[PDB]
Amino acid sequence: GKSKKWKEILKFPHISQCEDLRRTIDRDYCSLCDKQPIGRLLFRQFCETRPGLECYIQFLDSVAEYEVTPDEKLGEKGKEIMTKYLTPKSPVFIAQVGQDLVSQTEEKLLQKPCKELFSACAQSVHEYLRGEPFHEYLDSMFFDRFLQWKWLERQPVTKNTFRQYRVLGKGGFGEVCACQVRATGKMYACKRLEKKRIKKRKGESMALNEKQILEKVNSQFVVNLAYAYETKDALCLVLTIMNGGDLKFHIYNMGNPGFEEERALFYAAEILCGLEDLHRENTVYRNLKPENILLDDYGHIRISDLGLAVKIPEGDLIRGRVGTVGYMAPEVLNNQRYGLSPDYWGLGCLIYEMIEGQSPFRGRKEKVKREEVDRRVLETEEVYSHKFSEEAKSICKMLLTKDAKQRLGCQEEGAAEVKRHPFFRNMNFKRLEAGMLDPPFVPDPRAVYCDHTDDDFYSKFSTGSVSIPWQNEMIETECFKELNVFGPNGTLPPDLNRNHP
Ligand SMILES: *[C@@](O)(C(=O)Nc1c(C)[nH]c(/C=C2\C(=O)Nc3ccc(C(=O)N[C@H](C)c4ccc(F)cc4)cc32)c1C)c1ccco1
Repeated sequence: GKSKKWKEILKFPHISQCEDLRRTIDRDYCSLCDKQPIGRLLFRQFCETRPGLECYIQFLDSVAEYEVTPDEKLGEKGKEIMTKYLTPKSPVFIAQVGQDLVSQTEEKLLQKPCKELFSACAQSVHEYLRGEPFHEYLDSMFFDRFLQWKWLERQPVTKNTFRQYRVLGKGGFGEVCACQVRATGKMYACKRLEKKRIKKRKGESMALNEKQILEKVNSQFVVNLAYAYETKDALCLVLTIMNGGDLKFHIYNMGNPGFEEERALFYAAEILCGLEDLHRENTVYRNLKPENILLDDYGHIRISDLGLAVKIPEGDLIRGRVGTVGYMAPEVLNNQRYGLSPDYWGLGCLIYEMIEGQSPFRGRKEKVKREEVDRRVLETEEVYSHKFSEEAKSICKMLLTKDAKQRLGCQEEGAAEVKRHPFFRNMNFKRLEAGMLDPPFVPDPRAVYCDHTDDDFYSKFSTGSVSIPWQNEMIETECFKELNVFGPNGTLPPDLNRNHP
């Protein structure tokens, strides 16, 4: 459902327009060839024009398949890669990986296999592409093409760039709608923050902090910010759309109430990965509760309401009694200086609630005052039933340790300590992070499961399109596949030839 004249909207600019971009973009290999989706594709396309370089791209592709390969099949795939890319007489043999490392990689296969067998070589390969090959791509027409894509990326976003549909959810500062990008057809969830209520509450720094944390996070298990633009009477945040409902609805309206342990494991595993991605930016969530975990069309989850998120300065703690009653960690209730520990408390609350069908400190059929709930969170130890395996009791007990100093995942090791807990003993995370594990529930598509002083503030909020999400949108909608064309027989097209604009 793209616009009638979308090819004119996303029409490449002439290379002569991107000179100011050429001189300002940092020439970082990892950014221009890996992180940025369109740059990564263009560089790979460049290597596919040089017989010498192509064999290296295929090798890395096979290593990625090796990491997610099942354990019983690790040995099988490990040999295919060796006798194809690493034998000296191959049509796809890679020479920049030292013959010393080729003999070292072979011995490890004579021993038992591990998912990180080719990590030594893979890094040796990237080191080669970091140099000469990367610097030729920079003086190639594929980097010029990349500059054109960046030029489109930086274009101004307005109300006309989108097409609003329905009011999905509602909240405090405003509402949440469903926007579509006219040129691409991609659907989003336009959260509308009324300018009026922000100016009065004076939550300028509160709305900006949410936008800044969302644009800086790049995770498969957290809502991603795609556009941040300004309209009259309201600001907007274009985020990932989630049509599968929230976890609260699935625990109580679709549940026993509750899930099987194995089903809760999948959701807990994906939530743990989301929190790990937030903690990489030293950002704490503090709002972990079932209604904030949303499901998508495929059945995977994402963390949604980042309105209470804060970026902790490294080496510094924060103070703040915030959150929802019954989902506040003891250090939060007591209003102490805490770090990221409130999130591991919340994870324990969710695993328990998913498995048991009720909060660990308030029964589903129980009516108690907010003060009694809080006393339990600070003084009473939770109990477990026969729905919990011993491993499940363990992780829940550790994550619900009232002393944040002894709570799981609150050490210097971080989320890694929680991933090796026996509760995830059968969870291959590498495959989960690769989206290769089928969710336990797939929602049906047709289903429904529910003043010049204020100008400086809008300047730093209405930043525009976010780089990585925008490029991914270009790829999913196949706009990149269609427009990324060149001259017949590997020759310069008109838009990339400075001779005849
Ligand atoms: C059903 O009506 C339904 O689930 N609608 C719905 C959809 C499709 N998406 C959402 C909500 C979010 C979403 O998809 N992504 C996202 C990210 C962040 C928030 C959030 O933080 N909301 C808070 C509560 C908020 C704060 C301030 C404010 F002004 C408004 C909201 C929410 C979402 C929803 C609700 C349905 C429709 C089709 C099938 O099922």
